[PDB]
Amino acid sequence: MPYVEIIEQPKQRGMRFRYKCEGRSAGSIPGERSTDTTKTHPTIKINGYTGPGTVRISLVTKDPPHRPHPHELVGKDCRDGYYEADLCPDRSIHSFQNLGIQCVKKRDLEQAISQRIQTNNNPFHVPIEEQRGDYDLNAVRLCFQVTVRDPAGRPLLLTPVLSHPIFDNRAPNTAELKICRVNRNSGSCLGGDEIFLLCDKVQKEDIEVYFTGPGWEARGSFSQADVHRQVAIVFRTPPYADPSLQAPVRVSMQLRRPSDRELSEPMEFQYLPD
Amino acid sequence: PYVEIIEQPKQRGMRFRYKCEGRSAGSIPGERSTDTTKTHPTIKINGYTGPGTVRISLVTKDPPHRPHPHELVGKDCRDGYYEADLCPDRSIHSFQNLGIQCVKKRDLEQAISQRIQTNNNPFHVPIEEQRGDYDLNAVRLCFQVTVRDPAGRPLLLTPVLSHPIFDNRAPNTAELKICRVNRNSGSCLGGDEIFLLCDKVQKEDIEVYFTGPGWEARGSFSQADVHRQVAIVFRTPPYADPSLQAPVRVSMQLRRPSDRELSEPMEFQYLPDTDD
DNA sequence: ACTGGGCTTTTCCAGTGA
DNA sequence: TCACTGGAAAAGCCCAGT
Repeated sequence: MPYVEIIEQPKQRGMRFRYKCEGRSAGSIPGERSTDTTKTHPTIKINGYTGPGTVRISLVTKDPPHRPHPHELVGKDCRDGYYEADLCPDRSIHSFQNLGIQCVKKRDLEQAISQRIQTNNNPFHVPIEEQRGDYDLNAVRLCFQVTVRDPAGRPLLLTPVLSHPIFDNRAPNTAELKICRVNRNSGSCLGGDEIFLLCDKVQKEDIEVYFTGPGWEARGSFSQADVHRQVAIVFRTPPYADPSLQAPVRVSMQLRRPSDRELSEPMEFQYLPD
Repeated sequence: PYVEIIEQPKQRGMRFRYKCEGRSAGSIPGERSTDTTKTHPTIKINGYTGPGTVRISLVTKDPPHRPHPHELVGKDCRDGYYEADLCPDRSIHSFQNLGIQCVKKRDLEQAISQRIQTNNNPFHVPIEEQRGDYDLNAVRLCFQVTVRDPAGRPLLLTPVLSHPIFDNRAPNTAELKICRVNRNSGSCLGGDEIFLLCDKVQKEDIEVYFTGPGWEARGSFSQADVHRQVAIVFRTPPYADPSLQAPVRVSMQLRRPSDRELSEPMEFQYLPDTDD
């Protein structure tokens, strides 16, 4: 058979899943190369075939076995929690720009899973015995199921392909880490400089400030009481890899979730002598 | 006779509990209750001393004082109101287990219907004036005292209303509090940037208020400088004297402009400035 | 057993501004 | 004109401690 390739994966972090109460459509999963000058979207290329067909996109769990996910895909040409539309006969590349993730409430879990089985939404045909186990409601994968045609018009189900995982920004343990503001970004190599850091919502047991620089790994000092309402950290800076120096040296300041080694975008911190 | 509230309830700082949270309803304390001496909402009946009954219900904060969708819960409470006998020997009566159980928005109509169905409307507001927007974060207590006349007949005295009782989860009405500040001194010329961590505020209804002898000045910040309602980044105002010879102590505090409410003050020291 | 406070889960809303 | 977007508010949950 021909095959399906993901030319632009979905963006992993930053987007929050939206409940059904917040509207009909849930925005659009952005392409991972989406600038802001540019607005890219998840795209697939169909190799070895060009012509009519069908493309279905559904949500499966992040980890194998990739059971159907309780959450729903909503937006253009979405029904029963999955996307399904005619493949464009003229084009071999296909953009999906209206895919929103609608999260199911925890008290509607077993019913949502029932609808997956009822609608034959099971791209990897996992037995129902294993649709019993726990679901990570903060992470999904896109599953592209493309049906093409043989030379006589016989449906040809191409192998389903899984995207990178998409994480819910609603959950602070899966959200994007962002440093919004600091009272200063310079200090002495002796350390002890008090820093007030403003950040996106974090969890005080699963957070730390990560100073790095070639071959040196330091860590801001604070306690869980020094995290104010999940969105601010008051910590003391660590010493530089040299209580000496003379030169103004620049290093990296990052938030870190130890549970998954996830880093915020780096902020620059300038260690100064004396 | 007439009814007189001689200790109002405590306004701010007590949390309404949903029926889903178990009960956990609590007890409204007196307006001047302390940890050294606990006080409770207390009324005084003037012109009568004898047998009688009292009903306490919830009414809206604003006129018309319709019955509130919330419920009073606790001992001797039923159908959202309190009712029991008064003391037949004195004219001063306290109530010690009054708790406010809040109804959710989707259960609003069911609650108002129960108020009507139970004849819980002390000001007999017509059902026309009874579908407005309700403030689910503010209630008033309504005391309805029934008294005997010299004949022996129930005499319902006019209902008296308490001051508003607020949910502390509403930020427009909660107590203002400074938790952490990165700087308690700065140049008398102003302009020092300061990070302030506070309890939840509203970025459109908050100020940083510097006070002194006939002196008031405000920190400079925009709404974008308020981070998730719990952090303010502002720059200091200049002091009244741009040529200080010695540090001067002023008080710094949060302030809510819409209701003139202020947080606890905090010591800030303006310093002499050298050369800019 | 019964409250006091933080957080999570779910819902609501205002404006923005290409 | 409008899904969308991000901030905020409301509803529910959970733990600790007495």
